[PDB]
Amino acid sequence: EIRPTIGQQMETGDQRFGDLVFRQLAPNVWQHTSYLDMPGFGAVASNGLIVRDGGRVLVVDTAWTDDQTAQILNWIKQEINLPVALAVVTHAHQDKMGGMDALHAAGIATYANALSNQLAPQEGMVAAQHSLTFAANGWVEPATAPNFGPLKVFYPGPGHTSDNITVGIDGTDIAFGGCLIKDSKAKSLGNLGDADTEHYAASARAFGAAFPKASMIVMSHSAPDSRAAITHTARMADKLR
Ligand SMILES: CC1(C)S[C@H]([C@H](NC(=O)Cc2ccccc2)C(=O)O)N[C@H]1C(=O)O
Ligand SMILES: [Zn+2]
Ligand SMILES: [Zn+2]
Ligand SMILES: [Zn+2]
Repeated sequence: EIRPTIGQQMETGDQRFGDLVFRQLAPNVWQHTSYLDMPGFGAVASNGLIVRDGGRVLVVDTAWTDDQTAQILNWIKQEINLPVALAVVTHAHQDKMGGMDALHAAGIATYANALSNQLAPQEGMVAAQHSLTFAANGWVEPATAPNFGPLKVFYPGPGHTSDNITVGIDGTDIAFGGCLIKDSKAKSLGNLGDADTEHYAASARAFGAAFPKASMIVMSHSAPDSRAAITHTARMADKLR
């Protein structure tokens, strides 16, 4: 049983598969959790999503590594047995994009913010194969996100990084904030090394406004939370300015 130093612990409802944990959030939505062991520090959990859309599956975020990300694909094969149509990855850092090669080896079409693809090589990442671009109010340009089914991608503005994006799951009350959003009881906004401290608070709030009826907010390093994750993230970010 894996007990990370950072990230949510295992609760009732969690399934351990290999080195990963999966938790069903809705009839058609699961959270994938992978763990990177830091020397002298212990394991850091990171979360993404798996969405069933009819006879195909959509993924949001890799795991930390190629091998972990292959384990995700293995779980999907075992538990859902449908093909993965595409994956969207939510910015160019290892917890979100560390397993690109595994998606590509599997023949899965990958999508990221054009800016994440531009940043990837500087961040020791592989770029996605397709670039998303965004309107002045943050909504993805729909021609750049073809056949995304329920995934509604929204760029909230610079915050955790300049390239961070978010994803609402249409047809559910779930929205995913990735590393931008921390949980309602967080004491820190996490790693601010690449952050835009001036705009973070507005971006967090913009994510909230983009998906104003999402009641379950999923994020990278805690259990799904209420909308208090958004408001509390914004209040912590207010103090940065
Ligand atoms: C504090 C974090 C959980 S660290 C992670 C990310 N760092 C990495 O992917 C590199 C890495 C490699 C090996 C071990 C740890 C980290 C980043 O810099 O934003 N996201 C942060 C966050 O969500 O606040
Ligand atoms: Zn990051
Ligand atoms: Zn993170
Ligand atoms: Zn960086």
